[PDB]
Amino acid sequence: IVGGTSASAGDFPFIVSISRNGGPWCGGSLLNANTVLTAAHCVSGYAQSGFQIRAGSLSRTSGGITSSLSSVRVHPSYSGNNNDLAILKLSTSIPSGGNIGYARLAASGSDPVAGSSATVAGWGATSEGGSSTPVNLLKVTVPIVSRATCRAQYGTSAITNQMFCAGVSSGGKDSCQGDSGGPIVDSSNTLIGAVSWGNGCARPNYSGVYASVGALRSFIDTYA
Repeated sequence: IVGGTSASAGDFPFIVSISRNGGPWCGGSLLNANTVLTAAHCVSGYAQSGFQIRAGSLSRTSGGITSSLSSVRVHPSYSGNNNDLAILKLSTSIPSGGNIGYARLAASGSDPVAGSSATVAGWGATSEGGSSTPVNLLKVTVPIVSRATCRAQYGTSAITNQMFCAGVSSGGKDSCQGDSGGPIVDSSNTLIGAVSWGNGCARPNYSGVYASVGALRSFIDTYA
């Protein structure tokens, strides 16, 4: 997260950190005791044994409850940047309570409205290009950017109806490498997306692009 602030205990109770080969990799959202939602690009094409999830901690290295993966399912139309969600099943179930909870999902057919406030969180780099990643969770609030404006930035075909955008036109606030797969919520604290892609991080005139839960909700419900 670029331009963020420290998360407090009990913020994002459903967030998980996802390590790969023992090192930082991405974020995700705990949907229920044995299921995590993340970005497809975080898991597609990699050995599932490399991954570990941690829930219930501000730290990505220590604390909370961990699990390995039992299975990985990517959206059946996932390709590159499009339809960038995956369902992970956990080898060890994680109960709610304390600083762990489960996400509430945006409805099928919903689409975040331009200009509304969203909050994104993760353990990714704090500088575009940074050499170390924070141990403790960061968060930042950014407005939704209309799909039309985002298409003017990236190209018409590049932004699909299963993506939405968020950021500030002058830059300075965004998700960044290592935040992929982690949550973006709306002003009701409903999970409306996962960190997906963008041109750099926090650049002027290049919004962050998020996989839309509302658009992909049928897939989520099938497998959650």
